[PDB]
Formats: sequence, structure tokens, C-alpha cells
Amino acid sequence: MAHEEDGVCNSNAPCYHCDANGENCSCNCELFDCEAKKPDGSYAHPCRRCDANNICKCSCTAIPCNEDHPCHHCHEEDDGDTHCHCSCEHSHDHHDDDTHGECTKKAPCWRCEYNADLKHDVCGCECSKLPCNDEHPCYRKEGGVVSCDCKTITCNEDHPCYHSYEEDGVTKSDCDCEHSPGPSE
Repeated sequence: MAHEEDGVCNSNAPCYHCDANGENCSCNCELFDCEAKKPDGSYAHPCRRCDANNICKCSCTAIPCNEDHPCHHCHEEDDGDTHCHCSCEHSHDHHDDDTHGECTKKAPCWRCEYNADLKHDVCGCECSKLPCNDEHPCYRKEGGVVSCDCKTITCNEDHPCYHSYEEDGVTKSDCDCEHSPGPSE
């Protein structure tokens, strides 16, 4: 979509949103945005899944990892470094139910983080302003809040428990209304 906001994105024509960056700077669109921008005051070279900084009124934003940066945002293929890969192989095996950005249990927020050769999809932090995506406090290499989409959400029964394991961003089948709700945290 398009909406008047800071920086150069989805201003009034070039409708281009940014995964976590967009939802963190301007939530009013959904597309692949990424480009350097810094005159001599701020920095804006984020990406739908990288480690950069946006230009927010004398306030630079913190994105995920562009190649090898310890961040909890729009992952990029194998977001993270060596250690990260070792923590994902052991963390995913014990929390396979975290194959996406979801969270609704007595625990913190989780997101799809892993590196392997197979057919999969982007993590939750790499999702757009979906109709079922908010943002809860994730627990990784640093306490913080990240976008939370619908997928491995907990079960609404005798207790909150992730449904299963899968990496797929929540999608609707109406597109006949303003699908742009608000988070809780």
C-alpha cells in the first residue's frame, strides 16, 4: 500500500513496505523494500531481512541481520553466524513447534530460525502487515519485541500449546476490508 511517512518508502507512489523495518517505522503496506539512504544526519539502509538502520527523527531503527548479525527480525535465509546455526539446530529440534513467528503460551515470543537445505518459507519476522500479525516479546540473544503472525500459534483448549510445526505466513481470503489490525504489546 501507500502512506505518507518518514524516509523514502510508500510515500505517495512508490508503495514499498519493509518487513519488520516497515512495521516498525511505518505500518501501512506490504512489499520488498531495501536501499541505502543517509545524507549526513541519519541512516536508512534496512531490508526485508537484514541488519541496517532506518531514519526515524534522529532515531535509527535496529533491523535483523543482513548476513551475519545477532538480531531478532526479518531473517535472511540463515540469519545469524556459526554459533547461531548451532543454537538453531539444537533449538529447532527441541522447539520444532517454532517453525515460524508465533507465540501465545506462558512463554516468550518465538520465530522461525534455522539453516538447512530443504523446501521451506520465510520466518514470522519476515512477514508483512498480515491480518493476523501483531508483535510479542521474543526470547533470543536479547529480550525484545518482534512481529507475531498466525501459524504455530497455541491451542485454545485446556491450556495454551502450539498447534504444530510449519513455516507459513498467515493469509486471508476476503481482501474486501481494511486488514490492518493492531498489536497488544
